[PDB]
Amino acid sequence: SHMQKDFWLSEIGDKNISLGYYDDNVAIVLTNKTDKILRVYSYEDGKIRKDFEQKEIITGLMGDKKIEGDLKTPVGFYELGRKFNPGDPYYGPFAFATTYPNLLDKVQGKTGGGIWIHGYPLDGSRLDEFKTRGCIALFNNNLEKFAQVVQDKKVFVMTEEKEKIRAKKDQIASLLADLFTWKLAWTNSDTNTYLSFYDEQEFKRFDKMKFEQFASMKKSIFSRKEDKKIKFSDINISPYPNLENETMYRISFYEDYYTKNYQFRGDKILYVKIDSKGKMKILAEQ
Repeated sequence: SHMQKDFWLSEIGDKNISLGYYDDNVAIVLTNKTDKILRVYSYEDGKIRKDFEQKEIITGLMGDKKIEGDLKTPVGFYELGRKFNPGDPYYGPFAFATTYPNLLDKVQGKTGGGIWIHGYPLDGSRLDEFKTRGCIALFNNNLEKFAQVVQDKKVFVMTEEKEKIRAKKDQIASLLADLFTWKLAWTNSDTNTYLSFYDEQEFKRFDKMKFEQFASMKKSIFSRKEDKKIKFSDINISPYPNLENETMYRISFYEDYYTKNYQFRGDKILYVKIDSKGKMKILAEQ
């Protein structure tokens, strides 16, 4: 059933999956770089609630971030770390670090870091789009409320450039069916089906291997024809804003496997697009 889109459509039902479909409760920090609005939404079993909002925020520069020093705020889907104290009053009372660069950023060769949500200089110095070095600044008098809303939660960061990016039920359902079809192909050492879920042109890796060599490597590995038992859990699927006019999603999950002497849980992440035929194509894989 898990390989059928309509099974997932039934599971999703009337849930609000516009900011993603999550196995458990999460918060989503949604920033739009054109609107200069940051909102925090809680997701509870498909019910969305707006818990925080500030308008007239300061972000970094427009455009897709590429390198250390370009001053741009990254567009995409990230995670937020716990409140911390920079120890420099320039950042306001405290800060929260986003995970820029993520795996997709890295395999695309992007550089930089230090993309945080923080406040304003305690001495009153003004901020502008050039001074945050890509960080997102909220007024200090709103940061206590922001901190309370994100405290002790699993918190994601969704940053749009201009267009409003929302997940669609049909896309989440089709991707979940593709995910479990890809899982079955790996389980059965079915090289051809497995490889059909990778973008022959755009899939990128740390080791810079091209698709032809990746295909032959996987066929070699799969030739062991090992009997495998694998379970996915804690699946989170999220829409992925981008400036390439692609329908992209992030899929994260735990990979579980029992061994006669150990049960292993490992974190998996796929960054994917939906191709013109409606099929998942993996662009980066942990």
